[PDB]
Amino acid sequence: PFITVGQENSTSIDLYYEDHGTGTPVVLIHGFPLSGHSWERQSAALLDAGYRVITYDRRGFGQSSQPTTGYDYDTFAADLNTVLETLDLQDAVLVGFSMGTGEVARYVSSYGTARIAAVAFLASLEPFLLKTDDNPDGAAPQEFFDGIVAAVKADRYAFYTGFFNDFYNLDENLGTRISEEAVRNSWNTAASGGFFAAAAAPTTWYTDFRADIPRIDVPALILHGTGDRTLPIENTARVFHKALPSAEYVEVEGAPHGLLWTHAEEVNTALLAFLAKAQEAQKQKLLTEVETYVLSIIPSGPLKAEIAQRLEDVFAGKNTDLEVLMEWLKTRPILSPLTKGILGFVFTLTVPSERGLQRRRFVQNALNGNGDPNNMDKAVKLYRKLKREITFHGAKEISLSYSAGALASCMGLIYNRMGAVTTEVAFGLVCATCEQIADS
Amino acid sequence: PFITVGQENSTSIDLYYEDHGTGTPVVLIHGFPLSGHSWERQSAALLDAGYRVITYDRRGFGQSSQPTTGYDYDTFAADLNTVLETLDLQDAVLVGFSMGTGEVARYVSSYGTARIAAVAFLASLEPFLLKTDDNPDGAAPQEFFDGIVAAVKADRYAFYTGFFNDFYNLDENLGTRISEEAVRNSWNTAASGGFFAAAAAPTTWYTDFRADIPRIDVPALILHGTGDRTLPIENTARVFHKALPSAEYVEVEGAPHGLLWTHAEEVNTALLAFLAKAQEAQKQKLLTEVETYVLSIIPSGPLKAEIAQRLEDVFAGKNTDLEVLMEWLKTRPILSPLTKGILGFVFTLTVPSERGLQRRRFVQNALNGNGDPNNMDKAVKLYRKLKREITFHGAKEISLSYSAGALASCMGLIYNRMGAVTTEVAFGLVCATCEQIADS
Amino acid sequence: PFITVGQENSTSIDLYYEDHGTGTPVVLIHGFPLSGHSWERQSAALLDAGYRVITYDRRGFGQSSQPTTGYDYDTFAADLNTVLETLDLQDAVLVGFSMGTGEVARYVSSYGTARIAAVAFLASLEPFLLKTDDNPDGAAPQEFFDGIVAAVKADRYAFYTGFFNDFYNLDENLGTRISEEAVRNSWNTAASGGFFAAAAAPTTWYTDFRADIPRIDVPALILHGTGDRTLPIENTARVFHKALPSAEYVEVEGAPHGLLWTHAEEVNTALLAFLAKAQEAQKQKLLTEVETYVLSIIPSGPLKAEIAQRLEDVFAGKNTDLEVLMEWLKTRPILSPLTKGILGFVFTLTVPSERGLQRRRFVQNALNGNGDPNNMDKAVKLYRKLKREITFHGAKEISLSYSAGALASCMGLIYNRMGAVTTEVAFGLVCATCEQIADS
Amino acid sequence: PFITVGQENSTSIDLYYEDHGTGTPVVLIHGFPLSGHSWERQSAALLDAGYRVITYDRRGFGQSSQPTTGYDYDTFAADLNTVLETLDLQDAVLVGFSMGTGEVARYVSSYGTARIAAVAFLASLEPFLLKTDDNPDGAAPQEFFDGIVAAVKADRYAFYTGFFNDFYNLDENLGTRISEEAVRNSWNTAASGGFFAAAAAPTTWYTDFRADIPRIDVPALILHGTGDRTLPIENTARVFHKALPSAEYVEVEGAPHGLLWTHAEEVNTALLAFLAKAQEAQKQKLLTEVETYVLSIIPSGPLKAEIAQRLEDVFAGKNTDLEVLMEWLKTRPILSPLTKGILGFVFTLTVPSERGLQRRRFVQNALNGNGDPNNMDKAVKLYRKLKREITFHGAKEISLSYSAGALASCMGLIYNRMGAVTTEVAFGLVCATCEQIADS
Repeated sequence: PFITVGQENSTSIDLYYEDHGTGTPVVLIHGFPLSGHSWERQSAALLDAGYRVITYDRRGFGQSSQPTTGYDYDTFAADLNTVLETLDLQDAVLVGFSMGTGEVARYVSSYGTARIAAVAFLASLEPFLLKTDDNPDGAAPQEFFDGIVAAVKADRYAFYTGFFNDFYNLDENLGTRISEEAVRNSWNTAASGGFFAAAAAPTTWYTDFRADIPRIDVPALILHGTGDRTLPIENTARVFHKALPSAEYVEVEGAPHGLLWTHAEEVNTALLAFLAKAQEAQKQKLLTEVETYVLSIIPSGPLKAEIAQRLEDVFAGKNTDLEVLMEWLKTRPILSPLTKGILGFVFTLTVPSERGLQRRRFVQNALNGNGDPNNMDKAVKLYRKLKREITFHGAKEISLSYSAGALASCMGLIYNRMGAVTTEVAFGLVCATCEQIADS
Repeated sequence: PFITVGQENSTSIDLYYEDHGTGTPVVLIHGFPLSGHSWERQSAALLDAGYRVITYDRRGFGQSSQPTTGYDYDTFAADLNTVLETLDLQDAVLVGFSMGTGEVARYVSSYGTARIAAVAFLASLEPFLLKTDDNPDGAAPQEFFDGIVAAVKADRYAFYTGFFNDFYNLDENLGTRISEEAVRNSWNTAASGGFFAAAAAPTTWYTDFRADIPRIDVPALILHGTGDRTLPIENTARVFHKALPSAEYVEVEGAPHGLLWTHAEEVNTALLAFLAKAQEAQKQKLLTEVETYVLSIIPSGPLKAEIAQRLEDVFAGKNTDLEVLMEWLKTRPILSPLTKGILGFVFTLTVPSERGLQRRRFVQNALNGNGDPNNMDKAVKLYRKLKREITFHGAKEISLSYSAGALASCMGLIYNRMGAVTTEVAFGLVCATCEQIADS
Repeated sequence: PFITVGQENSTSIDLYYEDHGTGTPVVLIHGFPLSGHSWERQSAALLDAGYRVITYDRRGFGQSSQPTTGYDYDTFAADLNTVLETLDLQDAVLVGFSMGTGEVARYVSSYGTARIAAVAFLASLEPFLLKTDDNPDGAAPQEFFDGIVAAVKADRYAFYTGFFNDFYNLDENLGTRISEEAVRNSWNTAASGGFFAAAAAPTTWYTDFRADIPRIDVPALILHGTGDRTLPIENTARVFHKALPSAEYVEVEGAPHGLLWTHAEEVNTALLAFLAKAQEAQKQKLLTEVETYVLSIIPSGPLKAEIAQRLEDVFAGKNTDLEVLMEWLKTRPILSPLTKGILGFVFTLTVPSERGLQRRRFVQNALNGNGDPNNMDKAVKLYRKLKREITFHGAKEISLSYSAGALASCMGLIYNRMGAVTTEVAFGLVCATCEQIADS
Repeated sequence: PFITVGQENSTSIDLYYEDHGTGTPVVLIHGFPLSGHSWERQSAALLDAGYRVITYDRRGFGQSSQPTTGYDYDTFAADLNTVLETLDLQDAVLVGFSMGTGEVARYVSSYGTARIAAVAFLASLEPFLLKTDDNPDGAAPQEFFDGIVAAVKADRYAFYTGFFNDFYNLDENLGTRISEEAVRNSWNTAASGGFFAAAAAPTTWYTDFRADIPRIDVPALILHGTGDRTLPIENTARVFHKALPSAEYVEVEGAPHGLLWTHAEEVNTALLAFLAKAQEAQKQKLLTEVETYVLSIIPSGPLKAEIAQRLEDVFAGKNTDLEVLMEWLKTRPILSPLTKGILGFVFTLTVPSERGLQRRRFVQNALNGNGDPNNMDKAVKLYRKLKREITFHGAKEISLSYSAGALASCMGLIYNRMGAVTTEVAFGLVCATCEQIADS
């Protein structure tokens, strides 16, 4: 897949991207001289964990175009911006590794956090690697960077191997943390990046990111390997945390620069922990909106009290015996059969485990649109549109344009697995139904 | 409800009819001076037994028009003909009581048995009640009938009560077999028939039905009350059986003329027994056609042998554990998931008892039309048409005009109870599907 | 008269109904095993009282069709729905007696109260007939109900007799409140209902309506006979009133189940009271609504206060000299010409007596849409639609879709009697106009 | 080149494919973890042999997109379907290697063989990979398969190395059959497939295809290496051939899994043999079909026998002097002018060499549709449709919808080279004509 970010000469600039999974969007920004593919260990864990995963290759790397222009953090941040806006990502998590942490700071700083839920910095450049009279801490003098440039220009090919020696602590980590062949692929990935980008990248490393830091307004994670040869933990990791006290700080004991590949297990653990805090927070707000809509159709009373606890407890994660819950609903005197079907649907959808329970006749009968062909016809039409929706509100908005009979029939269609939509879109459907019924 | 059979003066002649239930059509032809309503005991048992029940009131009686014309068995038979043809009854059972047995003989005799599966004669007129030199047996001389006519013309109202005394053996049966109030209603029903019809009916009683008898080509039942004052068993019941040896003969020990109301339990028993022989015979032919279609999609082999026994055993009525059957199908190596869904559907439909088993996920998934909205759209369209069908072939014919995806989706729709059709129509749907698949 | 509600085999299902009188529509829903004719004592008082009276026979009873299907409250509710929609009843009063009270709760609960002004429950089933471990209230265990079914099978005819005495407390009430002849007619009516219907009705009695009750937003009346054997007052009457405290309650001291025929005087009094009170209750609220809209276009001041004081007085019924009122408006410095036209219109419409006065020149000139043909064209179009609406809000909603010029012209059209609409539809028209003008 | 098969989040899924050569279409479906490029030894022989060659990369491999969805044989079958339908392949040969043999069985089983002439299975998965109590045949228990998955997670890179040796029997085959460089390329190809794809592929290996096998109606080839570690020949190879006895079987003595690159000579021989044999097999059957249609219009006689003897001889390949044949036809007393035109056309079409002869005047005159513009108009319309059909029956079916005049004119159009269609489509045209004429 490609996203066009600009034009050079007669040929556009295209950034290779792959997007995976469903759920809260997590964008991974790779390090030098690798590509989106370097995050495979991170990607597999995020997919299992239930998160949308977006990866892209920075201009000059992996499968993106190889212009001879735009090697700067402003351009790189603008490249990121185009990706975000192209995909209309909201409530996204931005995770940068090495060079990628420069993108995360600069984007947040310049563009703001409206689409952004949280950020994570792994093996960070921050704050400022250039060692200057104004700031003593920065790791190396300018002469040192000038050094690398010269080395890459002399030989990209030997140079990648040299970076690998530094990058992975191969004397320490070979044959242990990772196989050599896996390492060999990384050289192949680097050899595959543009010749111009290879020599121009090292000049972006000593960008001063100190100004950007005060901007971050969203929860952050800082993660560094204490055995980091490439980016000394003290110069950046020690310093950055002091600049952003609030963000949780994790140190990976004796991890080299290449923690994710060498130390993917430690990285995933640390990252998923930090992400879980931001994920569960908006997960609850998803549950809460659903609950008000669901409660709106129930008559006020003690039963409405019992139901609310069930909505809240399963929502909070207490795995309940759906079989027990369903029998209770089924036998409740107060509820209308329609109401019981809606609740029946909600519970099976939200309960942690269905425990292989067969669908319930009381629900199938309640959500069948009176077996009316016109209701069913419209329900099938709605379903088609819902398959294209990805948010709760978009789903709820389109659903409200349908009659209650058609909405109930659509719910039965999903309930019975004759069709499938994402969870949040299903919530929007049942909420539009509740809204229509309550309004009656 | 009315069916127009003719014209008198400026006003048409309309026969009041009510049709009930679903299944093999059973037409009940009442006796004098009552209406279709007199068969309530017969009707309730036939409805529970699962038979379509058609009743109508003979011209001049109950709620039909009261012309001053057409009191003959040719007209009455032609009236019956119009009803049969109006409703397009096929494989019908004709049951006549008293006067109604004249309709059954004359219709069969003149029109043939193409729409007719079996006949039943209760408290029959047959063969010939007129006592003549040519036939000694006939119960009374002409002078006797002439008698009744004269009596009805003098007083319809007293006369009905007199008929009731004879009709029910009230000295024997009052306060025992039936309450007086129920008897009182019968007088009300009679008082409600036309004045002209009341006096003209008795003249049709000594119609010679001997010629008609040789025509009957369908299984018959003859049932008579040995305490029949109104139609002496020997003159008609004894004689008729000799004329039609083949038909089963049942004698209701000490039952009066009004066996059905007085003796509804004995009547129902006897009638349902005779009907069961004719019902089960075409019931099997319904199962057999379904089986060939179902078998046509299974690969030839030992499995196809195991499946056939299941089709045949459940079809023959051996209540099988559907849960056991379904698990077996589910775990069968040979069957395609589609094939297993079709069989899954067939078995749940034909098994005597489902034993409150939840619908199966393997079947729901197999019959979901790939969750495709166009398949579902067409399936809903087919369903609408199928709701209007009442036969296996009509259903199968319309179904074959739909694609396999739409047919499978329609089956899932019925399977999941999102819609409902009659059993034979559902068989036509699954058979059209098998036919389409086999042809592929 | 008949209204078709469905199809049974080859026949339709038709409900016999009667339309009488003019005025606010009152629909009477009879009890078992009687028909719309059983309300004759109530119907006569209502006609005298000036209320349109709609009666119908439930399927299986009196002169309606006698299918062998549809005997459930959902079916009963839907049958009622068809009647309401067929006749386009708005601001209707629904009165149910015994079984009929199940229809009232069901119709209100499922379909809402848009066509409904008030409900009345006489000798009510609710909330629950059944006696279960969950509920103290229920009158009897299931087995007795099953037995009543059983009694019908043995004797519909004979059964009616025992049922009538309990229904009327004949030992207490014969020869005083109720004549033998009156009772005889009731038996005849019952004997005339469908045989299938009589045995299927008793199964609908223990339907659970408790969930249903919370639904109603329209003033209700609960009326029960303290001597009612058929539906024990305390078991149902005490229970229902507790479930719906707001609705007015009347206990008829020592009245049996069959109270209205025996106790027609008490019934009429209670019913006519409830109707007159609920009517004036909605008239006053309706009047208040009109005043805010009318006042919204007037400038704050003494004149506005006068309109406020004057409106309120005529609204409260103080017959004012319209001639004096009109001259005052006409000569008001504060009043806009359009306001005088609007106020002029309002006053002539609401004043008790116009005293044969004349349409004001200013109103004629103020409400002429500037004599513009397009305004007049749209006003005629609006008028057509308004003739179809009996509700203040329906009228106001459709009116707001028209321009002010067209609305003013429409008002002139009504003012000048070139067209006619109900009063509350005329109020909606003048209110839409005020709303449009105020918004400008 | 790419073919889009679906959508994943914001991106489409594109399958990289290659189209080469001309002639009968042969589609090659690669094995894990390689790409369409792995068939290079086979592709070259086929091009020399004169067969169009279609290769594509399964999603997640070589140059196709790398979604995180769709890795199941139903998905694989549907991906293949899109390719076939996109290119409008007819009379195609499907050749699968390892994983690719799952596609061949799945496509044939679900979609049928309408576009398919023959199938070939090399180093096949089928019937069942899994070892279960039900089946002796399965190679391994589930846990080992789960473990292989586990290996991929630990090292995709390092994993490929061990896998390659088993795949190629490198201890046996290195430096002889297979070069180190060739092996290195294979590792590079695998390292290039999607990270998600590598771990998800092994789960599709134990798919059960036994039910699937019964489906095929098209000649098959089964080819296995007796030294194949990856897919034990006896466990799968012995089992599959027993399941499909009719299909030709070849065992490659001591060939590993990776046989074609090592054993390209044996592979080419076997494949080119199967292709040439299956082609002549369908040519002969096709030839026989043409003869019955052609003979159907001739009068019984010596001339008919000559057409029968002559047709058969040219059909069998005896190159006859068309000039001599044409003069004979031309001068035949028995032959109709139309028959000479039809036979004339058939002979020039089927004779091995036309020897630069000329279109017959009689054929030109016999096949001119009487020079009628409407015939010619329809013939041009038919021609357009025929250009789209590569199948004798598809051509014959569409042709039969045209009148004889139009059909004869169309034949003249082709005869005269004013238009061109395939040979088997031309046969369908002349056969539809014969059918129409014979029916007259």
